[PDB]
Amino acid sequence: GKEVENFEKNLEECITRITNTEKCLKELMELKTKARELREECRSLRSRCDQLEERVSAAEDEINEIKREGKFREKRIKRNEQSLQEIWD
Amino acid sequence: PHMSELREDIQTKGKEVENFEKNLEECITRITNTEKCLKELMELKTKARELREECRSLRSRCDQLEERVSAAEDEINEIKREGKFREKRIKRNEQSLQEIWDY
Amino acid sequence: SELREDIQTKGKEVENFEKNLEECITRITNTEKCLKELMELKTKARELREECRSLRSRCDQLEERVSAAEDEINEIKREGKFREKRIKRNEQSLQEIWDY
Ligand SMILES: [Cl-]
Ligand SMILES: [Cl-]
Repeated sequence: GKEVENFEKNLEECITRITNTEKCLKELMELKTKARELREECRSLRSRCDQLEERVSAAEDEINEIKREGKFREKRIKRNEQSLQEIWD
Repeated sequence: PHMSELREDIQTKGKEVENFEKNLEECITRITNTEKCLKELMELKTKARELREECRSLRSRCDQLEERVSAAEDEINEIKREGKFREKRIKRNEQSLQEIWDY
Repeated sequence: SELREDIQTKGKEVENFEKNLEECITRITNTEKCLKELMELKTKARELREECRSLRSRCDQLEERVSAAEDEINEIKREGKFREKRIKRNEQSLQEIWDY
């Protein structure tokens, strides 16, 4: 047969092209799970940054308080140095 | 009559061959459209690999920041302790001076 | 007739191919449903790209802030060393006054 041979060839190409397509979808189905994992990886990093930001803000506030206290203690140390300047050589 | 018997088999098998061809064309079209999308979705395999590495990098950056913040917190706590101790000493010196003036 | 027999046999052959073609069309329909489902991943990957872009800028900012905090702590420690020297001198002066 001349035309039957032409159809068998086209059908074989069809089956082959469909089979190759089905293999790719099975491969791409894994990306659904990998995307779920990455979504959770980002969720975790966002909470780690949330915590770091709180800690850094608290540290900044502590540094500002320490600086202010030290300035006012130095005022008192200088006063004490001047008082002793009047008394002991 | 034997012409009509013949015309019928020619038309029957012709209609079957035409329906086949139209259906094969639909098949090829549907397959071609499907192949275009998979080529497009194959890029996501590489993009997911890049994102995995991007997260791996950010986790190590957070690991380092957490160590640095913990060290800074420890230093602040020690500084606060030292300042509390020095405050006790400044107050004692203030009282000693007042005792000299009141003498 | 030999010819009428081959005309019917090649006709039978095409009906068998039509059945196979129908199996194919069903297999392509199932495949098309999956691609529509996987098209959502294109958007999800775009969202994740942006999520990482945001986290990188948050880390950039934290690193600057932590470096600035570290510098401030080092300066405070250095100033405390000098204040300690002064308190100790004042304590020694007072001990000398009260021992006199
Ligand atoms: Cl201090
Ligand atoms: Cl003092």
